[PDB]
Amino acid sequence: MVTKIIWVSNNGKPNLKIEFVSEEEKSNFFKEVKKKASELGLNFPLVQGSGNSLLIEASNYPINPCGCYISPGGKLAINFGKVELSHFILPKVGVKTEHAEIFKDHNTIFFHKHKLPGVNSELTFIPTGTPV
Ligand SMILES: Nc1ncnc2c1ncn2[C@@H]1O[C@@H]2COP(=O)(O)O[C@H]2[C@H]1O
Repeated sequence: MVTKIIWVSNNGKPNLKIEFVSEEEKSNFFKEVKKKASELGLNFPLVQGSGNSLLIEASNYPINPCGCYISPGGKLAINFGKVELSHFILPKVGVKTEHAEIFKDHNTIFFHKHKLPGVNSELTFIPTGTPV
């Protein structure tokens, strides 16, 4: 699974750092998402972070709408270019209504301030049904 995501800042630009339980899940996620993106004719800025992490870089609007931006309310927002890439990525990340504003035919999600308030804020996913 995706174990954790982070709002980071890099060269004064918002990123989403995505962490994976392992290097193999990271690599596969990288190849699958990139492929789905290019099939949809999108250049989605997902790049290598580390052994077990990737980054979604900032959007370059209006030229390249794909990537992270700060919305006028100060939320981290991620434009996925097309509704189909959103549909593809979100479940694999585990991102849901409790995490973000996600809209029917929209291509952009908005993280709740009470969930990711600012730079270096973290959301950790822990597997459901696990001993507690
Ligand atoms: N900096 C940006 N990066 C990516 N998309 C943006 C940016 N600014 C505006 N948009 C898009 O324009 C849309 C206008 O409506 P929304 O605020 O719902 O969502 C917005 C994003 O999809």
